Amino acid sequence: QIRYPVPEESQEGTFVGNVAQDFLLDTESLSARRLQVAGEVNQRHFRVDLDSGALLIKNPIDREALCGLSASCIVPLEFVTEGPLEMYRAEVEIVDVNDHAPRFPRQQLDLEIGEAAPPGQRFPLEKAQDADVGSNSISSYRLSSNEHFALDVKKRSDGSLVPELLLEKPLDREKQSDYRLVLTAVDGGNPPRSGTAELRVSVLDVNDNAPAFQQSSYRISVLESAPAGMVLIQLNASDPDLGPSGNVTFSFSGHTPDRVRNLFSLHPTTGKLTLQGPLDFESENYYEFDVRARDGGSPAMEQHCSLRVDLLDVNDNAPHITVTSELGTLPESAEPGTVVALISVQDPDSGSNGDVSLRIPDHLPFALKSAFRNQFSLVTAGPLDREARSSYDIMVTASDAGNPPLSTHRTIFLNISD
Amino acid sequence: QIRYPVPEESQEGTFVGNVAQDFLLDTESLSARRLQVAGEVNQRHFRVDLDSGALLIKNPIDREALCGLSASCIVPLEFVTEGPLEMYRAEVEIVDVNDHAPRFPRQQLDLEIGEAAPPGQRFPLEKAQDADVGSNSISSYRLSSNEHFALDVKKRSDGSLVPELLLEKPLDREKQSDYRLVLTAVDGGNPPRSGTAELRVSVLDVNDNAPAFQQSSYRISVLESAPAGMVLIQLNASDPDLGPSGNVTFSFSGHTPDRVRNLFSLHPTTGKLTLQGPLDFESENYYEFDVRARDGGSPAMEQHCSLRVDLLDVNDNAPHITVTSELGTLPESAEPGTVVALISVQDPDSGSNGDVSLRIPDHLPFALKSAFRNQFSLVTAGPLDREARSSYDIMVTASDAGNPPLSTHRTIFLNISD
Ligand SMILES: *[C@@H]1O[C@H](CO[C@@H]2O[C@@H](C)[C@@H](O)[C@@H](O)[C@@H]2O)[C@@H](O[C@@H]2O[C@H](CO)[C@@H](O[C@@H]3O[C@H](CO[C@H]4O[C@H](CO)[C@@H](O)[C@H](O)[C@@H]4O)[C@@H](O)[C@H](O[C@H]4O[C@H](CO)[C@@H](O)[C@H](O)[C@@H]4O[C@@H]4O[C@H](CO)[C@@H](O[C@@H]5O[C@H](CO)[C@H](O)[C@H](O)[C@H]5O)[C@H](O)[C@H]4NC(C)=O)[C@@H]3O)[C@H](O)[C@H]2NC(C)=O)[C@H](O)[C@H]1NC(C)=O
Ligand SMILES: *[C@@H]1O[C@H](CO[C@@H]2O[C@@H](C)[C@@H](O)[C@@H](O)[C@@H]2O)[C@@H](O[C@@H]2O[C@H](CO)[C@@H](O[C@@H]3O[C@H](CO[C@H]4O[C@H](CO)[C@@H](O)[C@H](O)[C@@H]4O)[C@@H](O)[C@H](O[C@H]4O[C@H](CO)[C@@H](O)[C@H](O)[C@@H]4O[C@@H]4O[C@H](CO)[C@@H](O)[C@H](O)[C@H]4NC(C)=O)[C@@H]3O)[C@H](O)[C@H]2NC(C)=O)[C@H](O)[C@H]1NC(C)=O
Ligand SMILES: *[C@@H]1O[C@H](CO)[C@@H](O)[C@H](O)[C@H]1NC(C)=O
Ligand SMILES: *[C@@H]1O[C@H](CO)[C@@H](O)[C@H](O)[C@H]1NC(C)=O
Ligand SMILES: *[C@H]1O[C@H](CO)[C@@H](O)[C@H](O)[C@@H]1O
Ligand SMILES: *[C@H]1O[C@H](CO)[C@@H](O)[C@H](O)[C@@H]1O
Ligand SMILES: *[C@H]1O[C@H](CO)[C@@H](O)[C@H](O)[C@@H]1O
Ligand SMILES: *[C@H]1O[C@H](CO)[C@@H](O)[C@H](O)[C@@H]1O
Ligand SMILES: [Ca+2]
Ligand SMILES: [Ca+2]
Ligand SMILES: [Ca+2]
Ligand SMILES: [Ca+2]
Ligand SMILES: [Ca+2]
Ligand SMILES: [Ca+2]
Ligand SMILES: [Ca+2]
Ligand SMILES: [Ca+2]
Ligand SMILES: [Ca+2]
Ligand SMILES: [Ca+2]
Ligand SMILES: [Ca+2]
Ligand SMILES: [Ca+2]
Ligand SMILES: [Ca+2]
Ligand SMILES: [Ca+2]
Ligand SMILES: [Ca+2]
Ligand SMILES: [Ca+2]
Ligand SMILES: [Ca+2]
Ligand SMILES: [Ca+2]
Ligand SMILES: [Cl-]
Ligand SMILES: [Cl-]
Ligand SMILES: [Cl-]
Ligand SMILES: [Cl-]
Ligand SMILES: [Cl-]
Ligand SMILES: [Cl-]
Ligand SMILES: [Cl-]
Repeated sequence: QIRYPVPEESQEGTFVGNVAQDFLLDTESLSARRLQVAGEVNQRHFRVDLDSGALLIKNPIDREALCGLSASCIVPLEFVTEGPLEMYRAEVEIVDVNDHAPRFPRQQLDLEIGEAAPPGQRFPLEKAQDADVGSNSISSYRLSSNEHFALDVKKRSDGSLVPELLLEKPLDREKQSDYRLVLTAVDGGNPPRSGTAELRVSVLDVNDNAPAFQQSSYRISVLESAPAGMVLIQLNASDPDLGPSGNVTFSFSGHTPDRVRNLFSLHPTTGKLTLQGPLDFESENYYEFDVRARDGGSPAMEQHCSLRVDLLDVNDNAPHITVTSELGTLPESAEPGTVVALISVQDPDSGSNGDVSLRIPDHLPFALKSAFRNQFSLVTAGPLDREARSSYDIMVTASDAGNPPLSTHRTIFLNISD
Repeated sequence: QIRYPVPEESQEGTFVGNVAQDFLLDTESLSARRLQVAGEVNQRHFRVDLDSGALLIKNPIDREALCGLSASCIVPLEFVTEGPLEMYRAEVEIVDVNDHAPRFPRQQLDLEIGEAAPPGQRFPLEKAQDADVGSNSISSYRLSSNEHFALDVKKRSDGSLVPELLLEKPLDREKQSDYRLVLTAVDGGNPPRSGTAELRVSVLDVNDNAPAFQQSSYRISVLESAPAGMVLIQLNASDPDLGPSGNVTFSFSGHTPDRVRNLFSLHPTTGKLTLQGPLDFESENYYEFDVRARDGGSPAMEQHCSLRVDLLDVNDNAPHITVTSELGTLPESAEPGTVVALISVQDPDSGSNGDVSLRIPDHLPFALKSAFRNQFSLVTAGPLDREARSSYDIMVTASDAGNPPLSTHRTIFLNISD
């Protein structure tokens, strides 16, 4: 087999080989035998010189259009002479040149990756095309510097490279939602030729954040006289997720007792906590309960918060006077110290607001004695004479130590007999 | 201050204290002084024995109805004597007993936790109620043995416990979707009393699985004569998620070239890959393309798979005989060795299916000569005499080396002249 190598895309008139010498034809015989290539197609690309007997390129040859991705491109040639008419055979090897640069069919590649994609997941990329073969084909892929993505290039069944995008670090759309990358494919030509593609990565949102309250817990003070409809506090919570998944609404915890719901209500949009009814420090001095903020995701994320409402005592009770026992009538002969009445006082308020003092006018022949807390006896403190006064209206005044103090008035009526 | 402790729910006649001796009353004069409890309410629960002067329980006292959740329960008592008329005061401390067991308001508690909940996330639980106070109130919560959940119990300023369920290890609904737990609350009484609640936690599904092919790649061999509509392979992929997120459908990759789409089709539900048109080993010997499986989730998860289809050569071409040149007429005086015809053969099949041998009948005065691959010249091999035979019909037979071989027949017609 006579084999001539010649590079593809060679100019018209390029020397391939001297077939006349290799077929053992005489030079003078060459001008007579009129050696020519047989076959209509091959006459477009090859020609035989009548003077030298050289096989020459007629029209440039494209190896890619002829053999595609085959490793070797060999063109069998047949020749004809006259006198006598004879046929000869030779093979022309078309040697590949690097007339193709790597090129991605689309130069804009867009990937949408979920925010919760696990590191180690591979994402396919469309590979560049290089119609050349051998070392002139694609030799490596490159990915521009970044912090979350790397390249994982796989070799498929024939030995072509298949590039895949590999997630190295977890994503977080709340920190970075978009990545702009450049992907490069380079062949092993001399010099290497390359082509690039722009890779835009989008991070899709997951509902991975619960709402966050402004403070971890709230403690509030309110006077027990506060009217219904007063705003105690406005709860604020934020959620960084997108759309309804970042939309915060407020409510009581599911386990909130009705004793809380009776006095407090929570506006679902504004988070304003209002007072719904009368408070009373004397019955309950504080309330502890939990509230929650929910996002509008499906399903929803929840966050709880602890609320404490402290009541402040108000001096809303005047002292209560109990006259336990009462003489009614007293002999004018009674010795000083005679008990006229037993008196008890109570004030339900706290601290100084509930501390009671008792008094009567000085000018009376009576006095107040106390042996135990909040207990007073009304006794005679001087002599009595019916002819002077037949009866006494003894004005008793109880007062608490609030500011200002509140007073209670009670009159003990006492008849005097002989 | 005279203070007597007495446990709540004590029977009638229980000894509280010797008030007379603490009030410093003469022992011989009790029947005269007639020490008595003052106040209608306190007279329902306490009475003074006239002979001994001891304060006794009349009707049993409920500490819970009196003080609720307060730590200390103190009842001021007032007493009255006659001869002389006097008032005395003492305090009774009502001591809590352990007459309340812990009790959850609901015996069935249900939690729905997302499969992708991060470890360390907390979930509220409805606390049990124990109306007692002090050591008789709830002292600890317990959670049955398990591997993913623990308790995080918070202590408030008054001593109330707030139980929270704490996720310790990551969940996976594809491995276990339901957890059955019992939650227990115990007080610190002697003996300790407790109550339980049934806790059912369910794991909600996330679309965290892409479909999985049975094999990482498939390689198929098919004869180039295979008829249209033949099933080459059935792709199988599973997706363990729930609902549409676990429903798999098949398709070609988005970038699949039309030369592939023209010959192969993929049923979206069954995954059967069928043949759509004629194959030809002589023009194309293999096809490589990617297929994908998508679930019905929103957004959809997909996994790609690489397919390679290799064609097998069939002996579907008999050799082709080309008679390049033919003398047609020959003089009987011509010397042996004269070339009568030029013959080239070709068979497009590969291997033994494409190797051609040539022959002619033995008895003829002709022979076949070959100087180049697949080129034969028909020459005279003996003397020729016109008077004997004026013309020859030379039967040339080409055969390939297939089993069974395929043959081609061509006759060279030759006239002889004088
Ligand atoms: C993707 O997945 C698909 C589906 O997978 C299946 O379905 C899913 C849902 C799962 O359950 C999965 O586990 C399943 O596998 C899968 O396609 C299947 O591929 C299988 C092979 O890989 C194939 O199995 C064959 O089934 C034949 C019967 O099928 C009939 O019934 C089924 C179910 O009802 C129908 O779908 C189907 O259309 C048919 O109607 C079965 O006969 C084959 O076994 C014979 O052949 C074997 C090798 O060819 C051989 O090893 C076996 O031993 C058996 O050989 C026969 O043995 C009997 C008894 O010994 C002989 O009978 C006796 O003969 C003696 C004389 O010899 C005497 O006459 C006695 O009297 C007589 O009883 C008989 O002669 C033997 N035959 C031969 C030819 O030798 C084989 O098991 C499934 O059908 C496929 N399913 C479908 C739905 O198509 C794909 O493979 C997966 N894809 C990939 C890429 O893997
Ligand atoms: C939950 O969030 C809400 C809302 O938050 C606000 O909106 C968010 C979108 C975001 O932007 C966030 O940053 C905002 O703060 C909270 O409610 C807000 O609370 C703050 C603080 O408690 C209040 O600020 C006060 O604003 C008034 C003016 O408010 C008028 O105009 C507002 C619009 O700009 C309206 O929204 C109001 O309705 C009202 O019409 C200021 O006057 C206050 O400053 C003065 O008083 C404080 C002490 O209270 C002093 O420290 C300051 O120095 C100011 O004093 C004045 O100074 C001038 C000049 O020196 C002097 O001439 C005056 O005499 C001084 N006056 C006095 C009285 O000394 C505050 O800045 C917001 O009004 C309130 N907004 C709403 C809508 O309610 C809420 O607190 C939060 N929840 C929790 C638990 O934190
Ligand atoms: C939340 O939902 C309401 C309707 O309920 C809508 O008007 C609002 O725009 C949404 N987003 C925010 C941030 O409030
Ligand atoms: C997928 O959805 C279709 C809708 O009709 C249903 O018929 C089919 O059974 C589903 N897939 C599986 C694997 O069940
Ligand atoms: C692509 O890459 C090749 C090799 O790195 C370069 O030679 C070319 O200029 C292009 O940048
Ligand atoms: C790679 O770089 C080329 C320019 O060399 C661009 O055309 C391409 O879009 C990518 O950025
Ligand atoms: C709750 O726990 C207490 C103390 O462990 C038991 O006595 C009771 O039976 C219940 O199981
Ligand atoms: C805890 O266990 C008790 C039985 O000891 C049940 O009655 C209760 O409902 C919970 O399961
Ligand atoms: Ca070319
Ligand atoms: Ca080339
Ligand atoms: Ca190239
Ligand atoms: Ca995030
Ligand atoms: Ca998010
Ligand atoms: Ca959210
Ligand atoms: Ca009050
Ligand atoms: Ca008060
Ligand atoms: Ca008061
Ligand atoms: Ca009780
Ligand atoms: Ca208890
Ligand atoms: Ca109790
Ligand atoms: Ca899972
Ligand atoms: Ca899942
Ligand atoms: Ca899935
Ligand atoms: Ca064929
Ligand atoms: Ca064939
Ligand atoms: Ca053949
Ligand atoms: Cl590479
Ligand atoms: Cl609510
Ligand atoms: Cl009274
Ligand atoms: Cl009065
Ligand atoms: Cl006495
Ligand atoms: Cl009594
Ligand atoms: Cl505990």
